[PDB]
Amino acid sequence: TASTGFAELLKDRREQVKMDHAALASLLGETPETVAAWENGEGGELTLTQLGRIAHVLGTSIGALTPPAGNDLDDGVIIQMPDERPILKGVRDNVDYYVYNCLVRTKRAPSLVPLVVDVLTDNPDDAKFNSGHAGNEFLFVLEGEIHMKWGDKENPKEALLPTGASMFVEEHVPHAFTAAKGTGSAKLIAVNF
Amino acid sequence: TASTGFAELLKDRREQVKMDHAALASLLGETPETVAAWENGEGGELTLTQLGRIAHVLGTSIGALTPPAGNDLDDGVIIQMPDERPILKGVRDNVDYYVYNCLVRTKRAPSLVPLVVDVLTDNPDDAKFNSGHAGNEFLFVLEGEIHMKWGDKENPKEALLPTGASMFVEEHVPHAFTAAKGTGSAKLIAVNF
Amino acid sequence: TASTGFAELLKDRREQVKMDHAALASLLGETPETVAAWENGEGGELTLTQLGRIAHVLGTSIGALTPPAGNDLDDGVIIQMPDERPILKGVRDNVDYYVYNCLVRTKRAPSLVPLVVDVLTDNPDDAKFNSGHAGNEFLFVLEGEIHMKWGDKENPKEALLPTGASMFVEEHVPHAFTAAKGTGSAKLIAVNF
Amino acid sequence: TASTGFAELLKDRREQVKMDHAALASLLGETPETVAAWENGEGGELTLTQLGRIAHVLGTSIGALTPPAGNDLDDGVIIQMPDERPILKGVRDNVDYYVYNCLVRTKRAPSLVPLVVDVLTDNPDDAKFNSGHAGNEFLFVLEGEIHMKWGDKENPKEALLPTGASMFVEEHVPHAFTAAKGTGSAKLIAVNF
Ligand SMILES: CC[C@@H](O)P(=O)(O)O
Ligand SMILES: CC[C@@H](O)P(=O)(O)O
Ligand SMILES: CC[C@@H](O)P(=O)(O)O
Ligand SMILES: CC[C@@H](O)P(=O)(O)O
Ligand SMILES: [Fe+2]
Ligand SMILES: [Fe+2]
Ligand SMILES: [Fe+2]
Ligand SMILES: [Fe+2]
Repeated sequence: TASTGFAELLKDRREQVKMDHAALASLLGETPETVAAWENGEGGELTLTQLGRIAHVLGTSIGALTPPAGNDLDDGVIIQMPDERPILKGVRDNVDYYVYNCLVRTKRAPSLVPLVVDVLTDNPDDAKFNSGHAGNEFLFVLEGEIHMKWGDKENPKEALLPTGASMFVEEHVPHAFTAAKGTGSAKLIAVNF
Repeated sequence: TASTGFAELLKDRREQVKMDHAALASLLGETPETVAAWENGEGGELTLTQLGRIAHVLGTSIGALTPPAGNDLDDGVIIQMPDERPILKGVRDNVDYYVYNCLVRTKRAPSLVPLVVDVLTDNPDDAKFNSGHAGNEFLFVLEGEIHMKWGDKENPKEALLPTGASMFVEEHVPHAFTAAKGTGSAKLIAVNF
Repeated sequence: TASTGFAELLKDRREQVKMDHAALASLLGETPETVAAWENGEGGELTLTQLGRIAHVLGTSIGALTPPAGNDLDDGVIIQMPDERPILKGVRDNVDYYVYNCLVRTKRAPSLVPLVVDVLTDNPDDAKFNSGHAGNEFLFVLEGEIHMKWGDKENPKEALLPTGASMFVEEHVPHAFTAAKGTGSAKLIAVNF
Repeated sequence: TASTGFAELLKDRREQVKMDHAALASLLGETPETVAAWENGEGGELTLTQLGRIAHVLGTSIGALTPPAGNDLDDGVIIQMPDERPILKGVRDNVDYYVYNCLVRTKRAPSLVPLVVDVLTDNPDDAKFNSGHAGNEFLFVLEGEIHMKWGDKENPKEALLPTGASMFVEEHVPHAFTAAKGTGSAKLIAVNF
């Protein structure tokens, strides 16, 4: 819980920089009771800006004071059935470019975002890039032929990938996909980790 | 600024898990406008518990959604004059055990907590342990003789350290210090990193 | 190159601990020239055990002294065509349990090991566990029905997963797969990251 | 031990990328026995360049295949008496600029390099910079007055620090020290972490 994780972590950091309730309360313009209450799980209503200050006087970040994502696994694993996948339709330049079928995710590995992607367009000339993004990405061509584009949107490198091909795109590298010219559509599994 | 860092990071995570304002608003029981406002630096008054939920539906931590500690350096460095050091008097079992003179700290390395410590007691038999702590610690005997105790409080290892000696205590390892028997007091520099 | 990375990193560490060619040569029982030669890319023939000692006197690891995996990407990406996938047949208890079709890998993310796995057996009762392993694993059922087993081999949790289902198994968690009882075989994509 | 750590780690990586002795031996131009021997602690005489290749075919680094620095602590701590400190005399432009008295170091925190530094010169005009370096640095003025210079060697920022002052210099930031003009010499404790 936000409150408890904060309550425990706040007390940790405070002690770490050798401050008592009194000393910390003083730098924040609060009373010793207030601080003590926080360390007792009563910080729940603290605003983001307020958390910002507490973190500041303690010369650290809000992150260092809040608990980890939390656990959502069942004895080590988490499962997702095909019919419970969130479906988000991606739009680029008012066109239906992609369709994101979101696969299993877990708070134990927040950076893991697996997807089954429906590549809707089939005109390489109309390919639309993203500005690259954080985290690496593993790709597997699930169906059809994928026409891949990466690098500089103005003068990019290309590759026509057949069903079963696998790629890796490093973080920050810009990319774009479309079905092979005229083939209608294609599908690929995209795994961000 | 808490609000802006959050505003930027929220939009990052939302997009990362392929959600639009609508989709996210729905899982949270909020309106699309609200979410949009947040991504626009208006999340300042969000409570800790509320931040807890947003982090939860986005399968991540509050930390991943809040900005880093921030920068407080002057072209790479930060300086502290001897007369501006915070002074906290540590008490163990109602006795004045230590006196913490806090040295320079920086939000760029929150785990760095340097101290000039006044070891007040000089009776090894009355040594008082801490339950060990996170982070390693480098020590340098600034003055007098330090009588060091570490490990198991019931049956610990010991060492009489002269002025100029240097030690390293791994994280979680319990320790205690006092001036060499009868010598009155001693001083050591303690650096937690 | 091993030699150059080592040559550059050795000089870094040596300076870091304030040692000159003379000082380092002395602790190792070598001549100043020898050390200088190493820092000049001539360490190529140094044995593992010898590297072990150099690392030791420099109070660090061989890893800290050798260069990173290296880059093997083409402007950010690496591609693998379906016909160039390595094929390793996994055997457990003298039976053909799995068939590993290895997908694209990259020295820029060594922990990334994607696979198309052929689940050969279809008798849950004959399921064979692994002792769990380092790194998390994302799974997607490519075909048929997969009968999953994880946790304690003696009394494990189970799940019958249909085509299109996706799972996540945390690191160190033991697991086993087989095709749904009697269905012959199944295929799943396994991504270790 | 280099050999054993390598023997264990090699087997780990090999299995991780689904290769048997045969498969790995083949990519390296070795026999299955050879590889098996390595995994059995007999890799001791492998040269750096050879380790370089093994790492390469296994799409990773030598570091990932060699063991960590190792442990050198005595129940959590390591101690150094003042008379056993290594003494290195630093020279910049053929002048005796510094004198490094090396304090306790540990393979459990290789980046920790604490020093008692004798600042020999006392002419700010003759201050000599370093090109900055990896890792942050905590400083404490042990004696006299230190004249500090950091940033751009051509047009740097300055500070006259009295005994007891403490500073922090971020990694890569260039710096230089000398005793306050005419005061002869000064001493400071420098802790790289
Ligand atoms: C397959 C498309 C994904 O990689 P994107 O979210 O557009 O970067
Ligand atoms: C010198 C005293 C420190 O080691 P402490 O914060 O009491 O563990
Ligand atoms: C699908 C089987 C893999 O997860 P394994 O290499 O046996 O752990
Ligand atoms: C006190 C001198 C150190 O900061 P250096 O190793 O010369 O950068
Ligand atoms: Fe992407
Ligand atoms: Fe301590
Ligand atoms: Fe596995
Ligand atoms: Fe330095």
